[PDB]
Amino acid sequence: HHDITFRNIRFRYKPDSPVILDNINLSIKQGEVIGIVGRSGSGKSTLTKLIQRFYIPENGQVLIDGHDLALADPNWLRRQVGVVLQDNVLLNRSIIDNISLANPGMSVEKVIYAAKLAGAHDFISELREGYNTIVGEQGAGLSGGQRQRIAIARALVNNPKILIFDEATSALDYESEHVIMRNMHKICKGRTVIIIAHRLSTVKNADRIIVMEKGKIVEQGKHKELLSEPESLYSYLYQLQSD
Repeated sequence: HHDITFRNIRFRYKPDSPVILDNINLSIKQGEVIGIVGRSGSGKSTLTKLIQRFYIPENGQVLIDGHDLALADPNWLRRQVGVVLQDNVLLNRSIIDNISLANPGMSVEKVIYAAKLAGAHDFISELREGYNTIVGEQGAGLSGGQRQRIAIARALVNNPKILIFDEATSALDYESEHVIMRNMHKICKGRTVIIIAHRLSTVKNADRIIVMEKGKIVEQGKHKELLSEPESLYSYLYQLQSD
């Protein structure tokens, strides 16, 4: 049973504009953890935008659970997917308000549980003002890696069946990165997960890696299989990022 299916997807952003996704066919099993890699501008984030029906393909179908998103209730869709956003923790509002920024009146218990999964609860709990701390530089002045764990907590708070990690746009501090990687199996448990990976190493242990180039899936498989394919783009990108 595939939680996410693309059939012959063709997409461009505007009537005259270039084709960004070209005959995308992909079927992701429930619970699979998938890494998506490739050069800048290869269409990685575009693929994830279509999962959320932020844009509509000119050809082909996106299905979640066998449900064509053309027909699906948009409120149902918003509830199926949690996205770990970059640069979206609002400095002028509380930690709890940043985590619950979808159903304001939702329980402190649900917030704390998401924060526990995300590896944020412990540091929030040692702040003078706790969850009521104003995130920003005058309030508690959290680090980028602390804000990122808050961003994970937000994505998780409504228990999404699909979790998408947007591509990292900043390097995280050691302790945050360590806590997140130590907690990934807990974060991902029971969910279908898509990680758009800036650094290939991030997704080495994903179930499958999808390699995009110029709007096409050119390669796909486990890390070791992709390295075994002669002259693979994956091997080339790995080589480029190597010490």
